[PDB]
Amino acid sequence: NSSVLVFEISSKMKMIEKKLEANTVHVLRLELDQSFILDLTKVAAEIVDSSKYSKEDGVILEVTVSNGRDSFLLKLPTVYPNLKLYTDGKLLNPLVEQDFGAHRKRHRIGDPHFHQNLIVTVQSRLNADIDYRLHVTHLDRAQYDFLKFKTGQTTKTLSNQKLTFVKPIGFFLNCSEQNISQFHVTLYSEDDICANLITVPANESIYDRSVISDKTHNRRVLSFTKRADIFFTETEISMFKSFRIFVFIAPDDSGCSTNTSRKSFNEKKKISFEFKKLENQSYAVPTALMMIFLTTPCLLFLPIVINIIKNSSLHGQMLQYPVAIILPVLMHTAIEFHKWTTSTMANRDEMCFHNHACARPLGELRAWNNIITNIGYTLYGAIFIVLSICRRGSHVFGTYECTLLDVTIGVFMVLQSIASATYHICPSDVAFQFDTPCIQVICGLLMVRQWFVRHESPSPAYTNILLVGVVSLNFLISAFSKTSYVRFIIAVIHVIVVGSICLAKERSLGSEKLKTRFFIMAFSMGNFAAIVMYLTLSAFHLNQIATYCFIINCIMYLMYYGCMKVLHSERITSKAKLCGALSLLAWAVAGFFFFQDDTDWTRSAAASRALNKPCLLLGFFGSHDLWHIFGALAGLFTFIFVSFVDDDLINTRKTSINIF
Amino acid sequence: NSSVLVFEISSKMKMIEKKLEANTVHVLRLELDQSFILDLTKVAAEIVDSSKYSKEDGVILEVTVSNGRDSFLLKLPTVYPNLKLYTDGKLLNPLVEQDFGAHRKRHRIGDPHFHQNLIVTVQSRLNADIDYRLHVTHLDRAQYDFLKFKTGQTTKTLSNQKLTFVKPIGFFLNCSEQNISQFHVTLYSEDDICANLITVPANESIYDRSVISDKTHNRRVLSFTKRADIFFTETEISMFKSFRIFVFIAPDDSGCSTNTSRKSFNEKKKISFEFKKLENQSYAVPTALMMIFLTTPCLLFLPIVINIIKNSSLHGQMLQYPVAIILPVLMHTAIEFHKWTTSTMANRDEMCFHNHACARPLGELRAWNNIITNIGYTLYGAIFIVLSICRRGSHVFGTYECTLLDVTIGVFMVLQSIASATYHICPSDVAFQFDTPCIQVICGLLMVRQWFVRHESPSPAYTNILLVGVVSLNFLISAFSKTSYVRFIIAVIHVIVVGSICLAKERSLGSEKLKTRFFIMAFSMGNFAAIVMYLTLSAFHLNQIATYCFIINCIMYLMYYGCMKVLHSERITSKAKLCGALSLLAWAVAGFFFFQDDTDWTRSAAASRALNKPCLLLGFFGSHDLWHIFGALAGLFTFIFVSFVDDDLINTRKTSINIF
RNA sequence: GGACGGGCUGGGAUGACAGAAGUCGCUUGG
RNA sequence: CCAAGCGACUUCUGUCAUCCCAGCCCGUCC
RNA sequence: GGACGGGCUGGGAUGACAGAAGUCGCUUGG
RNA sequence: CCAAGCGACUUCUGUCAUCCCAGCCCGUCC
Ligand SMILES: CCCCCCCC/C=C\CCCCCCCC(=O)O[C@@H](COC(=O)CCCCCCCCCCCCCCC)COP(=O)([O-])OCC[N+](C)(C)C
Ligand SMILES: CCCCCCCC/C=C\CCCCCCCC(=O)O[C@@H](COC(=O)CCCCCCCCCCCCCCC)COP(=O)([O-])OCC[N+](C)(C)C
Ligand SMILES: CC(C)CCC[C@@H](C)[C@H]1CC[C@H]2[C@@H]3CC=C4C[C@@H](O)CC[C@]4(C)[C@H]3CC[C@]12C
Ligand SMILES: CC(C)CCC[C@@H](C)[C@H]1CC[C@H]2[C@@H]3CC=C4C[C@@H](O)CC[C@]4(C)[C@H]3CC[C@]12C
Ligand SMILES: CC(C)CCC[C@@H](C)[C@H]1CC[C@H]2[C@@H]3CC=C4C[C@@H](O)CC[C@]4(C)[C@H]3CC[C@]12C
Ligand SMILES: CC(C)CCC[C@@H](C)[C@H]1CC[C@H]2[C@@H]3CC=C4C[C@@H](O)CC[C@]4(C)[C@H]3CC[C@]12C
Ligand SMILES: CC(C)CCC[C@@H](C)[C@H]1CC[C@H]2[C@@H]3CC=C4C[C@@H](O)CC[C@]4(C)[C@H]3CC[C@]12C
Ligand SMILES: CC(C)CCC[C@@H](C)[C@H]1CC[C@H]2[C@@H]3CC=C4C[C@@H](O)CC[C@]4(C)[C@H]3CC[C@]12C
Ligand SMILES: CC(C)CCC[C@@H](C)[C@H]1CC[C@H]2[C@@H]3CC=C4C[C@@H](O)CC[C@]4(C)[C@H]3CC[C@]12C
Ligand SMILES: CC(C)CCC[C@@H](C)[C@H]1CC[C@H]2[C@@H]3CC=C4C[C@@H](O)CC[C@]4(C)[C@H]3CC[C@]12C
Ligand SMILES: [Zn+2]
Ligand SMILES: [Zn+2]
Repeated sequence: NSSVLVFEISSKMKMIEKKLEANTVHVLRLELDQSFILDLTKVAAEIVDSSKYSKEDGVILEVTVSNGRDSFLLKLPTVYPNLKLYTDGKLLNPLVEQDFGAHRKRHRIGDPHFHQNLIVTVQSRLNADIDYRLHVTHLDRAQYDFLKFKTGQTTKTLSNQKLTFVKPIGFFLNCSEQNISQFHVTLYSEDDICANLITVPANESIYDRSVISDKTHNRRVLSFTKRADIFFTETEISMFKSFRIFVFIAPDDSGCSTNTSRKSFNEKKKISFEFKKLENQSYAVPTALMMIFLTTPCLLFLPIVINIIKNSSLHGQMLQYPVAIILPVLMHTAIEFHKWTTSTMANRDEMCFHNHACARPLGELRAWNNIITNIGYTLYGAIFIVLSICRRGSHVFGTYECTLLDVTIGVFMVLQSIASATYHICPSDVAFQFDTPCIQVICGLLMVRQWFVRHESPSPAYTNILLVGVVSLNFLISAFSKTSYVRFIIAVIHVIVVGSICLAKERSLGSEKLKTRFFIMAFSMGNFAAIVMYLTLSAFHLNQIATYCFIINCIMYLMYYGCMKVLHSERITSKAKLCGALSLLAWAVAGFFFFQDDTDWTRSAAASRALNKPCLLLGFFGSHDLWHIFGALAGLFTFIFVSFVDDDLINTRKTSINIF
Repeated sequence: NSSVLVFEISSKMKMIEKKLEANTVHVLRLELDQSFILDLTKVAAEIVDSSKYSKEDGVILEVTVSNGRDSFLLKLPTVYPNLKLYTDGKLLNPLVEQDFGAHRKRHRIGDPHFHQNLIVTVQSRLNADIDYRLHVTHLDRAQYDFLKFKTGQTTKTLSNQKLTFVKPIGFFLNCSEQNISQFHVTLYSEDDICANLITVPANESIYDRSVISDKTHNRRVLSFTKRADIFFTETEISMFKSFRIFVFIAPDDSGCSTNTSRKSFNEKKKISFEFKKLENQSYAVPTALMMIFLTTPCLLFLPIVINIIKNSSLHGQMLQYPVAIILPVLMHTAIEFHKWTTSTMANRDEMCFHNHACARPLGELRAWNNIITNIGYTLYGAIFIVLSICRRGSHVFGTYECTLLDVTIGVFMVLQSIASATYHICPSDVAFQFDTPCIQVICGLLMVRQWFVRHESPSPAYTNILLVGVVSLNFLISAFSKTSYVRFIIAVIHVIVVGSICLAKERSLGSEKLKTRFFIMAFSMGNFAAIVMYLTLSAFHLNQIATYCFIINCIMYLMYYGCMKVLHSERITSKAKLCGALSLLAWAVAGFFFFQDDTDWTRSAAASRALNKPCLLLGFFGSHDLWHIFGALAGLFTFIFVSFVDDDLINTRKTSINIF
């Protein structure tokens, strides 16, 4: 004997059953003629009677497959964290037309005939006979090499393709040949079977870590169940110019869920594909409409404060103004920008989670709408700062001025715009979320303003303590999000803070029946109702509780201040009533749009990727964009109301001003 | 013909030369008898006359190698960023004794004889004859499987092993068999050829990305030239219990340097190995000696301030004290801890850079000495805070009290301890270094104290502006470190700050000849000398310039204050003179030990790993640990001096106190 | 008579690593 | 017509590890 | 007479994908 | 003695792509 056995297999052979005698090697050869051009070939190996090898450790059977141009290795059994399968298969890069010689037309029978070989080798380390099974199946060039676009055709669609642990799928994309500068791919599935979407440059391998020391990350691995999205940017298309796309089913649903119990590692999944060619877009109409909508609100500032300004030691305040309050947002922005710029193109589709049903790209930014919709905060914060500085300028009549604290509120509105724009570059699970804590700070600052407005000029050191508390609460909620008692910690902290506020009110104002008793009663009832609401509903997500509580407390205290003004035989101007009504309406709308967020970092990446909320307006504005815009509007209206409410006391002597 | 040719090769054959005819496959078989147990086999393939294939793209020759237990693929030519080699080789996992049957003794000739096969397959997609070369070499079980320790033997050493792109090296480590709970490996090389150190669990592969979707990081890839260190912790040894270690030469020195011009991708490198078994250590003697040394300094506080305390609206100050100054350090610490805990064992040896010649481990911490040597800052900051609060307590005689600013100084000493301890968990190239900015803040706060001590009580809003400036400078230096004009930006900012300080002095004190003119002259000369020093020396590293400038300016201003006290016919107590002399000496020693840092993130990872500074004292304290300890001592002495210098004016009326 | 553990003793076939003798191929420049 | 690096086996000394095993003896359970 | 580009026309060998007919192996529970 | 999922080819309709090519003609450079 020779220990090496050579077998000639036909092209019609799809299933091969053979017995590997001890210490023997099987070589199987299939001749590939010209009909195998651009045919994606899959080879799978299975061990017959795997129960006889349960006491054996390591690889029991080795299979090598090669067609001359590409190759791979099959090692059985394959070990995954949950299970061990005695079957596995891989894909082979198809042969091209250049592999069969130069014209292939007019075979006048003159130069030699050239063929290609598919070679399969089977080996084992066991000193015993093993029965194995081989599956040799192909995908033709009608389904592989499917991405060919006609003139005027920018979208192609596939539908309902079976997929299994034994039947992977693959596509070839040639951007240079098809004149594609931007490409987007979407996958749709109605069942919840875990699968993987793989994208690689056409000159790279998905199986071989081609060099010992690579550390290059050009391979995309996106686990998905219902939806997956990949976006090829101009930079990536210029860098690589050609790509291969693969979809593989995962043997176990452990990277996609926690409990589905599918029961048989080989199931079928139906997937529909969407291939679209994109071009650079300047969203002129939606941006112009958004700016127009954000502009006419400011017609309330013009007739009063700007007209007053027209009719009309600083160094000891600049050096003592707290400038360290801007630091956390700036460090977070720097860290996020560094993480974004040092990441590769492939990693940006894996580490970031956008609502791709309402994401409009711009260059490398996946969701330009979620970034540009933050301009209202910047505009209103700049207006607040400039107005407060200009409106400065007396000490006997009227309510105490609040210039520095209004400047702080404007500064934090600008910081909110910056932080929310930074967050939407790449939303992920990080130590500091920083999507809406500046709104909490703004609400607290408004509460502080109305608290101290009738005793003195409010100071921005309350900003220091408030910011420390807000950042600590954000970090604590982020760190305990995976546990089951985070909401109880939130409730305990909430109760402590509310009790401290009520005690401070009781000490500052005194125990009069009408003023402090009803304040404490209403505040405690409202906060207890909120705590009951977010403890036993499961409809309130973790990232919304703090913002909702801060907004509710700010609104309640503002309403209390207005009621106290009315009850003390004072007059609220109809302009202030209009500003308050607009603030209430805007806050209600912003909260309604904020509730539709549905963000949860405790679930799997596939569960996150399965979000399918489409745009609401002009194919550009979603629920989150409207939340940004209406939150900015609500902040503006609240600022105008607090600036304008005490206008009836402008001539009243400071000694005769009621305190509450 | 059959297109498949089977060749029987002998064990003596080390070099095989053959011609691959067009559309033919070569199968080469070598029988492996029992003598091949634990023999590490290397197979390399070379294309003869590679100049004939310069117009061909993709893989020209495919080689598969397998011994039944392990396999790999060779695809030629291999493409690296700088060059294309038409030769490559890989390593094969050796066969074990279980692969040849059960006793192998007393062959009474009664059951079958079992052998193993080494199979090599050669294929090509070209329609032309190719000449190729095969190298089959082995490493015996005397060098592979070298890590076997006798009784009482904790260290083994290898020396001067040749290594090439064609002769990789490898070792097997069995922690369970050898009773190893902690393991450390060091590599020494005298030449600067780039190489790679690979560590993998014994059931994993270094070549195959075993599952489509892995994302597991258990493979260590450390590029090195002169030195490399890997540390196996108890957690890793428990998780995996067996490891394989490999060293490969890189074809191009592009991941190790920028300009060496070696000229021939195949050169030899001499490497010496060091294998040591470690046990958990409690460094009782060095820690006790350090604490004793840090304790007796505090005998200066006892006779005066504590004796005074023994002889002896707050809410309006707690709510206005700037608490946002603690935020940047706390967020940096949280981010670093999250990055540390979510990292795998293998990644911690790649992403972190310690001075391994002076790193003492404790659990998973690689350099426990660099962390525990920060306790002096914590102790002295707590002492400063407690002393300042207790010493409070009148308004007509003496210098204005500075309780809140001393509390701030103590708080920032504690923050410095926290930030420096956090930095030494994993020193890397990040957006915010945060190793010594709190020292800069402390120096600035001392300057502010001595600036405002004779006009009013210093306020901690100067802390806000100072911290914003320090953090901005740190980030700016970090972001422009790779350029060639960062020091010019530093010099421009330095000049601006010095000019602003001089102008503020001129405005505050007035243009008298003796006081302000010489102050401006000396300050400008000193800062210009410093700027000239760090602009044209290259001995001052980027991460030291800001700290050195802040320390120098603080010392200069303190000396100026003392000289002004002496010149104004005042008396400095001998105790204050002793405190000042000790502060100067401690600052000099701390600066001397700080200069020996030699940290530069602009160089390659191998250049960073080639640092070999050993411990100076007790095998535990290096230059950096002494820098920590003496910086804490210098801060303590400076604080005592500023607290005690104006003791001669305790009874002097505040109206008769000179201002300077 | 089973036994592989027992030192010892010597032989054997080697295998691979470090330090020392003359033969190929790939590189350039004049 | 020069000088390198690498590669292979003609063969010299430490070595480090394999097994084929040579014998009697101390030797306990068969 | 070279020419592969030219539609058309029909045949051929198919190959692979989606939707419809009865055959193996692996899973359990009673 | 039950019910699933998968796998293979007996064969039915859209299809999608390959080449073997069948002919004359419009046809320009040989
Ligand atoms: C570790 C984890 C984080 C922990 C913290 C987490 C929360 C961090 C948030 C906030 C922390 C800071 C809040 C204030 C602290 C108490 C101060 C106080 O009551 O006294 C002050 C009152 O001043 C006010 O009460 C002003 C309004 C406060 C707005 C902020 C609270 C928002 C409520 C959010 C709703 C619940 C939060 C949402 C929960 C999901 C001043 O006292 P005084 O005596 O009047 O002044 C003395 C001078 N005088 C007497 C002469 C006038
Ligand atoms: C964007 C990138 C970062 C940019 C910033 C980077 C640096 C950030 C660092 C620092 C920024 C902050 C420094 C102070 C700012 C000027 C204030 C001033 O002069 O006036 C104050 C003086 O008070 C002092 O001068 C106190 C001492 C200052 C200590 C800090 C400087 C350290 C020098 C570091 C050496 C160079 C740094 C190292 C370079 C490698 C007060 O003014 P006044 O008029 O007296 O008060 C009015 C009231 N009165 C008149 C009634 C009394
Ligand atoms: C200042 C107020 C109005 C908000 C700022 C809006 C302006 C400055 C923004 C909004 C939309 C933006 C544009 C959106 C799309 C394009 C097309 C592309 O070439 C990138 C830049 C460019 C040209 C942007 C330039 C800046 C832009 C015009
Ligand atoms: C502020 C109120 C009063 C007016 C509203 C401003 C609107 C109409 C303006 C302001 C800035 C403008 C943008 C400025 C520049 C660009 C880039 C150009 O390539 C396409 C149009 C586009 C994107 C404009 C769209 C319209 C735009 C958003
Ligand atoms: C959140 C902020 C902006 C809203 C402030 C709106 C102000 C103007 C509104 C909200 C609550 C209102 C009060 C609610 C209830 C009553 C009781 C009744 O006797 C009529 C007047 C009075 C006393 C209202 C006066 C106007 C009022 C104070
Ligand atoms: C003054 C604001 C900020 C505080 C209270 C916010 C109010 C307006 C918000 C917060 C909770 C919201 C509700 C939450 C749940 C539901 C059920 C579902 O059909 C969506 C809308 C609806 C009916 C929302 C309507 C608007 C809502 C009541
Ligand atoms: C408070 C002052 C004295 C500084 C604090 C020093 C003390 C608390 C530190 C310094 C050295 C430390 C020890 C160093 C080593 C060991 C051995 C091991 O089992 C881990 C914990 C343990 C036991 C540490 C416990 C804490 C420790 C004793
Ligand atoms: C503070 C001055 C006055 C005294 C110096 C304190 C020294 C001697 C003390 C303080 C805390 C002590 C440590 C406390 C606990 C442990 C853990 C134990 O498993 C080994 C000893 C060790 C590591 C001690 C070493 C000595 C130590 C560092
Ligand atoms: C950095 C801090 C802690 C050091 C302060 C040390 C003090 C005590 C020292 C440092 C510089 C010294 C001065 C340096 C020069 C002179 C000039 C001469 O006429 C003697 C006294 C006098 C005026 C010294 C007095 C003491 C002095 C002020
Ligand atoms: C008062 C302090 C903080 C400011 C000045 C620091 C002094 C003491 C430091 C900073 C620069 C240092 C010098 C820098 C360079 C050299 C050359 C070499 O042989 C090492 C030591 C030596 C000779 C150092 C001695 C100490 C040194 C002069
Ligand atoms: Zn947002
Ligand atoms: Zn340090």
